Amino acid sequence: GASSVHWFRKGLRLHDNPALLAAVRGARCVRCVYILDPSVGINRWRFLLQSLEDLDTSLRKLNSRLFVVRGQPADVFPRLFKEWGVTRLTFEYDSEPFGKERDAAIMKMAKEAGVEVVTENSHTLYDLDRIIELNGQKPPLTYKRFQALISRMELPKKPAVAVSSQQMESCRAEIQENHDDTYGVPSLEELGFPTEGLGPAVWQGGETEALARLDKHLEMNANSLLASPTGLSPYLRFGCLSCRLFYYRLWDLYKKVKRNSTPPLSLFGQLLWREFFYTAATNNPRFDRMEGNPICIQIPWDRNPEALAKWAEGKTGFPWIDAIMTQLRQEGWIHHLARHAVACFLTRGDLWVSWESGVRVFDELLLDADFSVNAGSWMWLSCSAFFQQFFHCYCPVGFGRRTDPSGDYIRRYLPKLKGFPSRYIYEPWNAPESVQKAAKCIIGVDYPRPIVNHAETSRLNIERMKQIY
Ligand SMILES: COc1ccc(-n2nc3c(c2NC(=O)C2(c4ccc(Cl)cc4)CCCC2)CS(=O)(=O)C3)cc1
Repeated sequence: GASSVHWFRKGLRLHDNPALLAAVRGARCVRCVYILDPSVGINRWRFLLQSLEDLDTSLRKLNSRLFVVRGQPADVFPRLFKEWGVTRLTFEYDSEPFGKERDAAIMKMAKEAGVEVVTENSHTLYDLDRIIELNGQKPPLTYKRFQALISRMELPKKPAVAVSSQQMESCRAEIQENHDDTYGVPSLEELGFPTEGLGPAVWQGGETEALARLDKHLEMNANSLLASPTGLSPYLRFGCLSCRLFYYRLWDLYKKVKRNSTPPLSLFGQLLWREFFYTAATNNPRFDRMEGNPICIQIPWDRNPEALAKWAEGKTGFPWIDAIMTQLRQEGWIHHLARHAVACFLTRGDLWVSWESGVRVFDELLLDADFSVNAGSWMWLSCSAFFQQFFHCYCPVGFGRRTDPSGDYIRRYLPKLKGFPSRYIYEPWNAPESVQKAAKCIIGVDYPRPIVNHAETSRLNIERMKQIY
């Protein structure tokens, strides 16, 4: 039979893995491979490492192991083809422009080597290219048009069966005694990160964590802004959780809870915004840039290195903004409303810095942000693309006050401000000296003064946006 390699990139799971099913079918031998390539934050890397460890543990239960190989796929796969005598290579499709070109090169090489290639598109709900075909060979640039297209398309494919124990026993690969020395999942130190006092990850990686969270998930305040134990978005981004499994379990719950067996599209709204951005990005190599991006409004943003760095580090002097950016840096996830506040502050609201710089910082820190979804949300938020009708105004003080009147969210991530009363914690520069000394926090010494006058900068910025449009 076949000597198969399943290539993990996304789709870091055994459930709903049709590409892995294709590798297993009629195989004498199967080897699951992740290729580690020797800017990116520690939370992203730790999440990846934990997901790979989970896969290795899962494969141990099926009399197998994960093969983590270091190098570039273009160099690695020829050596592996010859060394393992591979006859079949399978992986989950990657719609993103860079991944498409990489994968096309691997497939052409595997054809020239005589190796069979199978790909499955189980990272998304739909065939993105089919959506583009039905829209006249262009991606839809509004969510309303995107929703009209998929409403007439056939439902997403149901989640595939996870591979059997008997299937994996039929093609167990020989594991050498030094497998961990050659193919082991590296540690954070081995990736170049010294671990100085790091506590348990707020977002533990892996398919097992993903499936446990899904079960609890199907069972606005300060608590709403905290990381939730039923949160699923990092697991969808890495593929620890199948989006089609989520889609249909969500549907099953709707039918059990409500009478109708016809749920509104908004119940899938998060999956559909995901899907919409993937559709728009797949044929646009410049999706995450302004210049040369055919869907992006050209806007003369300011270059402001100091303000950009202060925003990125949570040193703006607006506690709402700084607390969000602190949560993002420390944990790797922030609420969508917090993303609004922080993106609008950087771009059209206050700093007039390009959404491209926001994409870069979020790419480094945000666990659920990939090329398509990150850049898409930033162009959408900053009114650079997707036919944005009105400019949503978020005050870096009032929106925080409205979302968490208690101020405890600030107190959690900015402990230096813990002593400020709720009436001042979003604008501590307005606290009298006596209040600042009682809180043991002198504005301008212990915590910075606000770096902009929001009233004045927001007025100038909203007029520039009107003139541009
Ligand atoms: C600006 O930086 C970012 C803000 C959000 C994300 N992001 N990440 C995920 C998802 C989103 N985006 C959204 O859902 C929307 C959105 C856009 C902009 C903002 Cl500010 C807030 C929400 C798109 C339009 C309305 C909802 C959905 S997901 O599973 O597909 C995971 C990424 C980067």
